[PDB]
Amino acid sequence: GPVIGIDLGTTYSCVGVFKNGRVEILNNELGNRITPSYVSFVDGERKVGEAAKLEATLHPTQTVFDVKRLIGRKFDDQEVVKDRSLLPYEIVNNQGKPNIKVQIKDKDTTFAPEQISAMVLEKMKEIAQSFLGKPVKNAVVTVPAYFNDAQRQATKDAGTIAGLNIVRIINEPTAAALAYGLDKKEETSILVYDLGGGTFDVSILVIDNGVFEVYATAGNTHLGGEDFDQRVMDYFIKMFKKKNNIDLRTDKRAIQKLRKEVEIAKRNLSVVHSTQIEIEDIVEGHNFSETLTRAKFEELNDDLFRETLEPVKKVLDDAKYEKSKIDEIVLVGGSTRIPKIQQIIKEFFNGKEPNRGINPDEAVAYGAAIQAGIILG
Ligand SMILES: C/C(=C\CNc1ncnc2c1ncn2[C@@H]1O[C@H](CO)[C@@H](O)[C@H]1O)CO
Repeated sequence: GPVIGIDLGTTYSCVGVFKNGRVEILNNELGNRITPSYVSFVDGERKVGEAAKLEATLHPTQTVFDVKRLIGRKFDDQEVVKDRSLLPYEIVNNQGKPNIKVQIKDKDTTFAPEQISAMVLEKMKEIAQSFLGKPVKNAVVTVPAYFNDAQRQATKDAGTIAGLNIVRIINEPTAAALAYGLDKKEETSILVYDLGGGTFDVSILVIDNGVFEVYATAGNTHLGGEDFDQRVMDYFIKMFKKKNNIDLRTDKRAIQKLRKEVEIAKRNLSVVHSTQIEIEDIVEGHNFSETLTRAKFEELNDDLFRETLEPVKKVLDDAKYEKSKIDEIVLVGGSTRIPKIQQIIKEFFNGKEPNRGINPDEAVAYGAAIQAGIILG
């Protein structure tokens, strides 16, 4: 039958299909090409995607997300210890492995990470089925280049639970390289700079006569666009307290409304120099009305932007490469749309321009759908 392509991201997923020589990245039921990797277990209903993410504000212990950080790992791994301290839903030790515990109609219910990832995959599968008007039983699914066999197998198991045979796992840098059509002839060294909503990954990908190999990987598992929004949140929470004697952190609903407008303002500031952040009655009887400039957006985040170069230096050192050896730079993730990020990368590479796309959050799924096409011939 069909083989679809799915980017199973830390913060979001994305599904493409390959049909009539075209890749189509598909809209979810809300009209969006990326779906938050969230599942909520509230009041006897299970929700997946944006409807689940919206439950996080009032039901933080029931709203599961970032399960990609746990999948195929051990409970005592230092990364999983840090993630348990950050994540609001209960994580329990099941015979050495992290499991997620929530309540369904008050009953304690414990899921493997792959069971929660399966729910995300099932939703992506259903989008493909509605679009193709036929069942889908097969997929290409992406993983991070640094995933080990246990992490890849757990991802395959998520597919099996979702009724998907994962015919091939490909790494996220290879998927991006396919999407951008990087010339497969001869030898090319590529720096894949992938700055998403929650995670930063850098890879040196070598393409040699059609063979893809990731020579080195490095990153920052807690650096992404959400952190840039939080720097802005922190600044306007201080300001609103100074002006109004209201600490917005005292009202969870106010924080949720602020985060949504700050994310919009941040995106506007990739295009314009100044934008208004407006929320009527952010609490009852008090409007939020602020201007944010690109300059202040950059000042609030400059240290985090510059931090992204530390993994770039590490992979060049791991690969024993000089900057000159990189032939092209491919940007992945919505956060690479920030002008200052591009300028910092361009400048580090002693002036060389980074290659980039137009829909960098869809490039991985697009390449997974190409891989699906390559496998069908
Ligand atoms: C219109 C245009 C640029 C404006 N867009 C963006 N500017 C900055 N960050 C962005 C943008 N798009 C997605 N992200 C983040 O990417 C992460 C992964 O979803 C999330 O943190 C998003 O906030 C120029 O084409």
